[PDB]
Amino acid sequence: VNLENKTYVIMGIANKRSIAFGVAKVLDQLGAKLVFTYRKERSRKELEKLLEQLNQPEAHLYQIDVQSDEEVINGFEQIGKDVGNIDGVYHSIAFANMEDLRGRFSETSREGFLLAQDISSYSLTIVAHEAKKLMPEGGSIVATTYLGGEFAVQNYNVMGVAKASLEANVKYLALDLGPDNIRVNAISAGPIRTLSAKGVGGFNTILKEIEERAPLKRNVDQVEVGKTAAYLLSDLSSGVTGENIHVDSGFHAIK
Amino acid sequence: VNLENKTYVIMGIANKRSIAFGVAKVLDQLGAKLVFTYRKERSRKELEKLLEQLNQPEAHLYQIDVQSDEEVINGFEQIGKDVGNIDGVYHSIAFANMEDLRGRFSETSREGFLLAQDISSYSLTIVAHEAKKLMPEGGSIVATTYLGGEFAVQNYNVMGVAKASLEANVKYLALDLGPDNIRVNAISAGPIRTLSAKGVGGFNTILKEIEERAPLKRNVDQVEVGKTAAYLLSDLSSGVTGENIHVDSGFHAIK
Amino acid sequence: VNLENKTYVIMGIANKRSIAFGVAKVLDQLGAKLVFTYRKERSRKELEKLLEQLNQPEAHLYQIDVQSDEEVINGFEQIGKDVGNIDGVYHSIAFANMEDLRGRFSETSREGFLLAQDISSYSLTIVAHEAKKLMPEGGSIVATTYLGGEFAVQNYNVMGVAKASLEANVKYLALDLGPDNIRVNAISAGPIRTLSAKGVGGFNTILKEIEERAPLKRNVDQVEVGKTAAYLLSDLSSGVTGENIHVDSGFHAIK
Amino acid sequence: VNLENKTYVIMGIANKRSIAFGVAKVLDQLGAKLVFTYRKERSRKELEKLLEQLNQPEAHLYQIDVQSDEEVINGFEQIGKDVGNIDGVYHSIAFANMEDLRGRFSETSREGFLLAQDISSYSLTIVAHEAKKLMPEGGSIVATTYLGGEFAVQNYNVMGVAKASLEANVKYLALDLGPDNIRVNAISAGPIRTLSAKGVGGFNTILKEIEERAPLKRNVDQVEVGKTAAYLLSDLSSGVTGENIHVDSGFHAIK
Ligand SMILES: NC(=O)c1ccc[n+]([C@@H]2O[C@H](COP(=O)([O-])OP(=O)(O)OC[C@H]3O[C@@H](n4cnc5c(N)ncnc54)[C@H](OP(=O)(O)O)[C@@H]3O)[C@@H](O)[C@H]2O)c1
Ligand SMILES: NC(=O)c1ccc[n+]([C@@H]2O[C@H](COP(=O)([O-])OP(=O)(O)OC[C@H]3O[C@@H](n4cnc5c(N)ncnc54)[C@H](OP(=O)(O)O)[C@@H]3O)[C@@H](O)[C@H]2O)c1
Ligand SMILES: NC(=O)c1ccc[n+]([C@@H]2O[C@H](COP(=O)([O-])OP(=O)(O)OC[C@H]3O[C@@H](n4cnc5c(N)ncnc54)[C@H](OP(=O)(O)O)[C@@H]3O)[C@@H](O)[C@H]2O)c1
Ligand SMILES: NC(=O)c1ccc[n+]([C@@H]2O[C@H](COP(=O)([O-])OP(=O)(O)OC[C@H]3O[C@@H](n4cnc5c(N)ncnc54)[C@H](OP(=O)(O)O)[C@@H]3O)[C@@H](O)[C@H]2O)c1
Ligand SMILES: Cc1ccc(Oc2ccccc2)c(O)c1
Ligand SMILES: Cc1ccc(Oc2ccccc2)c(O)c1
Ligand SMILES: Cc1ccc(Oc2ccccc2)c(O)c1
Ligand SMILES: Cc1ccc(Oc2ccccc2)c(O)c1
Ligand SMILES: N[C@@H](CCC(=O)O)C(=O)O
Ligand SMILES: N[C@@H](CCC(=O)O)C(=O)O
Ligand SMILES: N[C@@H](CCC(=O)O)C(=O)O
Ligand SMILES: N[C@@H](CCC(=O)O)C(=O)O
Repeated sequence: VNLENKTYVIMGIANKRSIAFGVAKVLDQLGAKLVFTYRKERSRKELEKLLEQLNQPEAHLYQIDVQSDEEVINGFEQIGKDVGNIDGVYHSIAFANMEDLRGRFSETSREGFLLAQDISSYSLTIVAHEAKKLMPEGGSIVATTYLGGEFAVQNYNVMGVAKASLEANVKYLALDLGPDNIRVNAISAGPIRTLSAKGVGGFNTILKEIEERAPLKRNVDQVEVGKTAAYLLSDLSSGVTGENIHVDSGFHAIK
Repeated sequence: VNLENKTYVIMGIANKRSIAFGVAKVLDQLGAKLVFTYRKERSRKELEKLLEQLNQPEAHLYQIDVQSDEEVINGFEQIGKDVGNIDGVYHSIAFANMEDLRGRFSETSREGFLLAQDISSYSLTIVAHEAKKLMPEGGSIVATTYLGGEFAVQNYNVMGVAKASLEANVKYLALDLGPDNIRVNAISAGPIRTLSAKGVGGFNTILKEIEERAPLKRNVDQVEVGKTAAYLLSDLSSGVTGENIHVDSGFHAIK
Repeated sequence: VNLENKTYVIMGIANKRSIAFGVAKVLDQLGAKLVFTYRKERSRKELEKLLEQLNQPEAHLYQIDVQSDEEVINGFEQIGKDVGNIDGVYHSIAFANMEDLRGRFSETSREGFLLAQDISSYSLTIVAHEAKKLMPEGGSIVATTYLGGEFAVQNYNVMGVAKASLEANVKYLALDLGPDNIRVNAISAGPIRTLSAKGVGGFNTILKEIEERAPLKRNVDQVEVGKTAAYLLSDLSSGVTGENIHVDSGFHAIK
Repeated sequence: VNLENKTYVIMGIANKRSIAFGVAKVLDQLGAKLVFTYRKERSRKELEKLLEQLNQPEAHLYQIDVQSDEEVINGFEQIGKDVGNIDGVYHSIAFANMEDLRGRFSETSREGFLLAQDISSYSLTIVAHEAKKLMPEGGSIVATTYLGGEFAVQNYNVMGVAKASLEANVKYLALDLGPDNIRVNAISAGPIRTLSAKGVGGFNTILKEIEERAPLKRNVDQVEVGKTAAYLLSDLSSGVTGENIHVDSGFHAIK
């Protein structure tokens, strides 16, 4: 994976613990040029400090809230003008109201359910449609998911249904975009201590279970997700699309 | 499988070809009391005509548009007062705009995507929550899905992401309502000529492929979906929950 | 589901706790004629005793060790001569050495691995081939599997790989016999205290993990598997083949 | 992915079309030391000739017929004395009798069934057990499987059941070898013209179906499998075990 002269757009860095920052560090080590997208300024002022650790010679930062078509459209349009054609997108965006991530799934509000779907699933479709405009020779799109999209996990609740939806999103996009030579895949990350992970009910109990039961008997980290993102974003994975790669210490394969 | 002194709510009959009317003939044949819900006054009219084919001595009909919290909430509450406690719900409800059921999935609109999720997946969650109120003793809830929820199938597009969502919805509901003795399951029906089928591009091609490639080499019909629904709604399936049963001539198991 | 004038062959009753005896009580309650096959002379003796609590007017019992082609061939030929044509077969047969079962999977012996395949998987293929001659107009064949065929489960070792083989065997048989109108399916039973459970290390802790985690929060029993077998063996499941129905309180659906 | 100072054992090159020779070319290009195992004289001769395309400063060739324990034990032991500790194994070994790769599954002989299991699935267990001795520090083991192990595919028959078994073998090995920091994974390759493909009935038809229907609308090749093998054998995938990566142009995601 030498990624010199590759350009990747990385969506969803909030702080130094975000899974996308592990992705970022890894691609940065391999010589890629990185463009970053963020939702609010609390991530901008902060992103800017995090980018000091990378060897990125310049900060390419764009505000995009994936709840707005116009921000996704105008965003990717600006990126093309500032930076040219890209080679891929790392999508690491998700959201649910805290109230819907604990206690009873059956009590989920319509508003909260549709919000999770909007941000955590639909946002890949629109990102992919707009990013394709910048990948005329082909490219690669990767989304983060979690095992709770495939099994019912205590507490994860509405996010589990949004992830299930994201994983299908990835397959329907793989089928659509395949003839344009754009591969679309998911990385199912094991549990990692992030900002968003404070929102999930019973998180520490998740970590400990991994350590006890997963084949490798340890948890994974951001850099391990990034190393697999690197394979997926590069030519190493050229025959692989519509795939879900579990980077979770083997936990997915046991019961 | 005798269902005398059982009561089931069937959601989603629009005409004689509906999958839900297959369920109805089977449950009615086995002695159950049925309650029907519908959206369009056209569907109530068809129901009044089709009830003359059933053994149901009286017509129990409720207009419930599942897009309205109020209509579902007041619909079940009313059902409870008219017939008392129920034994299960057969959910056979789905919708997507025609624009979003052909050509390119990467071009799906936000509005088109959330609309399919709202009707086709979330409706199950809110229906279960209100139906739980009429099943103090336990009961059984069954929803209708398609293979396109598990694989990217051509043209099914926004509905496939909706069915993936529905199937996860079934697992999360299974987990949450299990301790209340309420089973939640899914029938994955093979292609059947219905009104809604008319909006799926390539639908004749799908039928023909079943005949040629599925293990049984024949299509299924609505009564066959009904017969598995009887199994799922009844004590026969008492240790079965969170499950997806493919009533599709074996098609899911081949490639 | 009424089964008068039907004839089913049941393989693998050793005693009252056997899963197949649960199948037998259910089919007997439903009016089926039953034929029983056994390996050890002790199982024939338990069978002559267990028959007293069934409605079967005649004991039809046949020694068939599935390690021997000639016993399977001669045994079904003789069944056809004594009772005529049959409507299906319940296969409830598996075996592995303690010595392979009990200690690291990577240390499994060739002879142990192949023995477990032979009895636990290949036996389905030869039985189906011989049973099909007694089903000129179609019928149904059900085999018993366990979740450890789909995931790596602690201690289940060589038998996990044999159940993975057995579930593939079901699909390949489904595809092959589908055009003769013979359906082939699997029941994934949850854990149940039987004579064979005593070969699974940590059985007690598996039982307890179901009660704590399975959506239904309780273990299943042999009758529950029999009620799902009745469904699969009867015309209720007519559009169902190549399927794997989990009768495990929803445990397959959670992580 | 720089593989200098790694040593890998590659099992099952027979000629220039073998999937393992695509693996070899990639690993060799990345700086790895390679050790090759073979069964037939003819294969050792092709290997001698194919080594001239590689940069291997020496030929490390070992006759290992995986039907014999003594050969696998003595093979790896010899390898350990000649090259020292290794970093992993690529397993590219399968076999079935021709008559078992076409026509009707139900007619498979016991001898042919167990022969396919022995060579194509059990071999991984014994090889893992022996290779583990040369990986005190950790390492990576990769097997080659086919989608026919997950679904029933016309003509693949007894090899479909042997791959179902291989894929479970990979999960059970992962669970067992995980605490020794040994990862075990599979690549599910799409169809590729090789010597062994000539035994798969309808092979050309399978290839055309990929071009027509798979997301990427083109077939894969041996080098593309080898690039994924590089990812699995290397530290890029340090968090990935018990996984099955489909290198098949997305065909696994579609129905
Ligand atoms: N950490 C884990 O254990 C874990 C495991 C498996 C999968 N995942 C997945 O990995 C991804 C990243 O989560 P994380 O753990 O890295 O947490 P994180 O650091 O909190 O990242 C979540 C990111 O999503 C962004 N986001 C939320 N709503 C957005 C919107 N409307 N528009 C644009 N961006 C928005 C957030 O930006 P703002 O803060 O600026 O709002 C934040 O950067 C998620 O998809 C998550 O589901 C996480
Ligand atoms: N035919 C197939 O090949 C096939 C295969 C697999 C799964 N299915 C599933 O089977 C289920 C039933 O569909 P079908 O083929 O039987 O078609 P159908 O006869 O057209 O039934 C669709 C039903 O959905 C109802 N519906 C739509 N939106 C609603 C809303 N907002 N509120 C309440 N009801 C609403 C419709 O009622 P109104 O007409 O009153 O609006 C109609 O009764 C669907 O979930 C579908 O996805 C169908
Ligand atoms: N119990 C569970 O929790 C559990 C869970 C999931 C799946 N299962 C499956 O359920 C099935 C029934 O097992 P069980 O638990 O009911 O235990 P069981 O009562 O001990 O029944 C096992 C049966 O296998 C028969 N058998 C073994 N080798 C045979 C051979 N070579 N030829 C003919 N018959 C042979 C035995 O017959 P003989 O006694 O005459 O030797 C015995 O009747 C098995 O396939 C098992 O894997 C069991
Ligand atoms: N081609 C495809 O479309 C495809 C797709 C998916 C998976 N696969 C898998 O890829 C792997 C490699 O096959 P291939 O297509 O590359 O064909 P191949 O070139 O013919 O290789 C098969 C190898 O298996 C070896 N082998 C067979 N029995 C053996 C034994 N008893 N002891 C040691 N080695 C033995 C053969 O060695 P000898 O010639 O010396 O006997 C040969 O080198 C197989 O597992 C196959 O199932 C192939
Ligand atoms: C285990 C886990 C932890 C954190 C996750 O990210 C979230 C969680 C809740 C809301 C938004 C993002 C996640 O997807 C999975
Ligand atoms: C094969 C098939 C046929 C009809 C279906 O029902 C729909 C389809 C699209 C929108 C609403 C209902 C379906 O889910 C699957
Ligand atoms: C949980 C469980 C318990 C018992 C089982 O049956 C066996 C196990 C080992 C050898 C023979 C039969 C089984 O398949 C699964
Ligand atoms: C599509 C395909 C083609 C070739 C294969 O390799 C075999 C096939 C039969 C016996 C030995 C090796 C295979 O596993 C899958
Ligand atoms: N043939 C139409 C629709 C098929 C139908 O449902 O009748 C199309 O492909 O657009
Ligand atoms: N529906 C039946 C039994 C279904 C179930 O097993 O929950 C009842 O109300 O008792
Ligand atoms: N407890 C014993 C036997 C298991 C059992 O069958 O309960 C073991 O784990 O070695
Ligand atoms: N298709 C022919 C030729 C074999 C092959 O394609 O490999 C067959 O039925 O065997």
